[PDB]
Amino acid sequence: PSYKSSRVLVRDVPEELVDHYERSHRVAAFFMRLLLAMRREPYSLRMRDGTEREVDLDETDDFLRSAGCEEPDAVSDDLRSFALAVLHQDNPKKRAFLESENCVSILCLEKSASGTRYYKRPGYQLLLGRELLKTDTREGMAAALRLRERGVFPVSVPEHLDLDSLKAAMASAAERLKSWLACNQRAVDEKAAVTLCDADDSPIKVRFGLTGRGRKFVLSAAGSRFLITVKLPCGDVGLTAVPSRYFWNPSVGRTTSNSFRIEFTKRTTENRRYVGEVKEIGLVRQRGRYYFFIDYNFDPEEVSDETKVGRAFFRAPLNESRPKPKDKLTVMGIDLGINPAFAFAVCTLGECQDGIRSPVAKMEDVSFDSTGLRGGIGSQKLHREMHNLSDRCFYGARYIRLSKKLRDRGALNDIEARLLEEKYIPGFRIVHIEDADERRRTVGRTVKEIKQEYKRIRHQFYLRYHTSKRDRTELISAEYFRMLFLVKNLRNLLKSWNRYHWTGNPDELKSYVRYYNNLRMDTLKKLTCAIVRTAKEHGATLVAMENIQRENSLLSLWAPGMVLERVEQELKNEGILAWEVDPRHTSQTSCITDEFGYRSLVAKDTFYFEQDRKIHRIDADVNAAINIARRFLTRYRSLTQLWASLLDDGRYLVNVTRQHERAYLELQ
RNA sequence: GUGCUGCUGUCUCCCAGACGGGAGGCAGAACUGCACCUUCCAUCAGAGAA
DNA sequence: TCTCTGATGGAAGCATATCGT
DNA sequence: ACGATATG
Repeated sequence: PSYKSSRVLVRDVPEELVDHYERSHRVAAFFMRLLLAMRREPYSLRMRDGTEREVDLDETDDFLRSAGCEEPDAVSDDLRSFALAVLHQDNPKKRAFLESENCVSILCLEKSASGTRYYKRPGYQLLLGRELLKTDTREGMAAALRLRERGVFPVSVPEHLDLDSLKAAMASAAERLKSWLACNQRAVDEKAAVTLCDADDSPIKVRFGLTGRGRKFVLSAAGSRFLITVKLPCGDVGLTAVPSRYFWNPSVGRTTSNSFRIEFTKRTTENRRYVGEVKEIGLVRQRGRYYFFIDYNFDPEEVSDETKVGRAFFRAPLNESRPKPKDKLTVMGIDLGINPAFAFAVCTLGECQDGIRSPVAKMEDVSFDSTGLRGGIGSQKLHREMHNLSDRCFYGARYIRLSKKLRDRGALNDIEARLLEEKYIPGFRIVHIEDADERRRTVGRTVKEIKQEYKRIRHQFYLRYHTSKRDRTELISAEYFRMLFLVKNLRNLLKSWNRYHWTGNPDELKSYVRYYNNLRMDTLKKLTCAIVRTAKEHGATLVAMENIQRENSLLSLWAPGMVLERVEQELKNEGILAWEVDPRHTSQTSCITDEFGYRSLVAKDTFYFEQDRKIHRIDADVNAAINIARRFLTRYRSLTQLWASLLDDGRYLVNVTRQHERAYLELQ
């Protein structure tokens, strides 16, 4: 399934819900401990502080004694088998408990008929009642039945709770056990600590379901706010939620499949009404505030099978056979940078209208009609200011370490002395004084000036959204990455200056780190949204993206795979299929003649090539986008660089590793 | 609702101390702008910086 | 030596089937 | 037809 989540806030939570939350957490922790003890194996427990304790077998045995297991050793085998079955450690086919929570009825409640029912077994064929297929029962349930026959399986839970809530507690605790056990299983493969639930330290989602996993809830919508009604055993509690711009103007109607169909509005630029289905809700507490996690299923946009066959045809190497798309697909190719956010080129199969002609494998040529650059310079002055301040912070950190060395040592090395005067002093823009006492005073004055300039820059980067120039603000721009670099450099400089007096801090630059992470996440989301919007506006169904997996680069800001994966996921959710293309020599090869050209370094936005013995120039980013699209459509028909080695008599032997090289080589 | 995301006034804590920096609490003023699947866990590494 | 990511994992975000009234 | 478990 496909999930999307958000959170809503509830302000005046009654005492009954707080009691339910605390009791659910307590019984969940008890369930963690009980299952781990039934496993009968020592394990490491980590508390809030961080210290690790090795829980001995005696603690396990006495906890089982407290639960009701007077002789755990006598029933050690069956207890171990049941505990392993609950943790999904048996073979996935013919599982004792398809869902872990389903084990509560035979574990906690008295007078339970679980384990003696054959109604859902597939052997029940009607076209008898006495066909008792209890011989093929699972070991997990068979051990469970045996222990109840011993009269010791129904444990004394720390607090009385309804069967439905116990199911949610089992769900959370067993999912935590399954998450932990796999990590521990990997630990012994190399040749893992345990964290328990807490009300506020390590909270769990107290879940309310509509089919048995937790108490039922009735979610409605009034005005512009949700209304959650939890059916607690004590009574019905009605909760109102603070209105959210995520679920703006919501309308909800109960369906016939125990689900709520929510229709709302997410953004503000458009009035598009997203539709989702809610079947389970989650309650959490953080910073003394109670939140509800609305995790709703949604239907991704339908993708035509012809798009799939076209992607399969185009992604395959030339030395292969795949069916032709045979339809009028749309292929949009982009490259990712930081001075421009990205550049795109759009083409349609089977059309040529006064555009950059590109061959298509086993088809006619195509002309790129729409070519453009999205995201870049918003205001030149602001970008220049961020660049200057980032360089100033960089050279300030260098100068501060050099000054700290100079004050104590009293002398400088030949390399450092030349480096300081030639590079660091002009970069930090601070006059140099020999007296070390007030040298730190001048340094502090310069740092204060830097902080004031940074505050002014940030205030401008905030006022971009709150002036009459609100409409001219682009969706994304190069100022995001520059501001991220400036934040990193300023954090670095402040961290160096704060320890100038050295010849820790539990909190240090937490505001700066939080701002850096939030700005990074927002920049990623805005870039993904801009790419998706550009792809959708042109009607493109195939997207060829430069594979950036192979300073002033995106790699210094994000993981190489993270951006790519996010874009793939969003494009697929919007019913667009995307492929990553090898970006080698894309920025250095002309898209007109497929020849090496000149990429200017004084102005990195201009690419020079030769056509008909007359030097032409073009934009170096649309050139890369068109090269990516041409490479995708031609199925790597032409290579630029060949890896080879010399054996003898000046005759180089071509090295063949990738399949693309093999296909091209046999075509010549 | 979480962020982009700040300003003014005032107060508290911390690190140098007399040039300064960091972390927070309330009260106001301007703003109707853009985007948003998230929760929890364990191991191993990259960074930087004393 | 210490913090903070960051990698790369792991677990999650319900549905049908009867009897009994 | 809806509640109470119980199991794919």
